[PDB]
Amino acid sequence: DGNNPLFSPYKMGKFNLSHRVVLAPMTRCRALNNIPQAALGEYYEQRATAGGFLITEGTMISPTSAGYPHVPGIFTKEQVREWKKIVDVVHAKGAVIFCQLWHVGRASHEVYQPAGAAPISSTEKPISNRWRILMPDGTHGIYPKPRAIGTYEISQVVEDYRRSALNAIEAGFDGIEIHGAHGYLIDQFLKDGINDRTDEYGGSLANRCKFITQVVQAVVSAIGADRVGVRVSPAIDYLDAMDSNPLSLGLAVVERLNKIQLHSGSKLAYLHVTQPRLGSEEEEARLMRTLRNAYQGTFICSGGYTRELGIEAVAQGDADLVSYGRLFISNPDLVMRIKLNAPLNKYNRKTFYTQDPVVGYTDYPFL
Ligand SMILES: Cc1cc2nc3c(=O)[nH]c(=O)nc-3n(C[C@H](O)[C@H](O)[C@H](O)COP(=O)(O)O)c2cc1C
Repeated sequence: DGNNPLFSPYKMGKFNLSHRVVLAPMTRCRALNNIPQAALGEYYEQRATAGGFLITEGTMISPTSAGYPHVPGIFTKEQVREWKKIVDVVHAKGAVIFCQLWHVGRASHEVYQPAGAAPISSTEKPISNRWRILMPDGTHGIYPKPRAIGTYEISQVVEDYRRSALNAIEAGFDGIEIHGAHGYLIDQFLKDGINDRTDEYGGSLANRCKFITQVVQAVVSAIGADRVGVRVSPAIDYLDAMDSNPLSLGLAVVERLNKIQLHSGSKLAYLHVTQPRLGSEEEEARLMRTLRNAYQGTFICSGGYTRELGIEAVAQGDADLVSYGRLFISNPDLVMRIKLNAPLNKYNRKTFYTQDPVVGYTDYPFL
């Protein structure tokens, strides 16, 4: 229970992990011109541990998938070559690392689109003015009205994910994670609060689940189920991505993942779910527990977790692995600190998205 169950080995498919502290995917914006830089190597290397699992920042799968400044891409030979150098360093420390494939959908701006073209999505409806997009100059902009793509273009996006999954393997990545959460492209098809389509990709839970099912299946056939992880957030309403029945949508997603595993005769690397964060917390815990019970495979929880909460989650059987975002930013050796239960450093939100390759990136001290 308290003898820290976070440090007991765990089998994640063909990957033998030595502990359960996981680095959650986090956009840091240091990949100048969407090209991984040596700094990304320093940062990850700094946080990697023998047998530890790392999940990279969201990564572009095409020239139209970005919505943040200087986020890494993995759709060009140049990008793969730079990633490979980063993965080698990470692998040298004995860690496992998956590349998160990320497409922002409508959460973008003309400034992030080639030829200033408009962002794509499942709908033509934009994000409310309740949300402002971070601009390259450091200010905030207004999310534009997106272009509702047809069925044909949808299949092309599916191919972009598939090809990026291959490039990831080519770069040496142990696997990839499908970013299907936080209101981005895939979540824009999942959430009935956004998906207003009348074709076979909209309406019922089934149709709304079609896109992510085709994406996961596509990458599964490309690099093998055991090297694919999926992240979703049924109960996160970030960027107007809400659903009338969060838990139902999540179960529907879980059912599809269970079938894909069955049909592929192999299990996914894991299901990764983000929690919202008292009756609210007791309600969220149930939701999280239910999704976990429903999914036949490794479950990774995320969202405001602490050393105490992580220890509890694994002990109570609510999860097999616990990812940490913010605390991992200011604590390179977070794994080590959670082990010794040492004080943690504070994080500086101000330097979460700046471009400096050191300040607020790799200059947070070790114990
Ligand atoms: C600066 C920053 C960047 C993030 N970038 C991503 C991302 O690219 N993809 C993603 O799925 N989640 C992203 N997240 C969400 C985190 O992965 C994670 O779910 C969150 O940090 C969990 O809560 P915690 O900070 O209490 O650990 C980001 C969070 C922060 C603070």
